[PDB]
Amino acid sequence: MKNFKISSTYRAARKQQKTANRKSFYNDEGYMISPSEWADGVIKGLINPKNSWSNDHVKGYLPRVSPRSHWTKNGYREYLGIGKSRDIPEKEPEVIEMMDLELVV
RNA sequence: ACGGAAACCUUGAUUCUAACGCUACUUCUAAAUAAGCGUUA
Repeated sequence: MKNFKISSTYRAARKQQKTANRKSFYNDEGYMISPSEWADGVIKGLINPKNSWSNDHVKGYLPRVSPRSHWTKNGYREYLGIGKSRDIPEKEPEVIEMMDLELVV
């Protein structure tokens, strides 16, 4: 994930909805566990501490992610993925002949 | 040195002929190999 970054609106929403203050923890099978047993499993090695917790939920359907920018050769700004998005029109499509087909109104 | 001696209750005979442990009965009834994708970036 390099073309996009975390949006500032979502970061502000998460910050002052305090969703990181209400984390949920999981064991290696992805089942909700109390923070005490999560700590005990992480210390024992039975849980990977990295991918085993969630930052609650942010409400309001905000865009989580915004395009990231970089510097072109002349010092102008540009979106990272705008210019290397595509080069060929992928050929396609295929026009299948299906004149014998009863459509439904 | 006896109402005593001698004398097979014996011979020949198939407990045999005929007869289906048989008639009827669905291993049957419902059921998508399918559901969840969070949070961080």
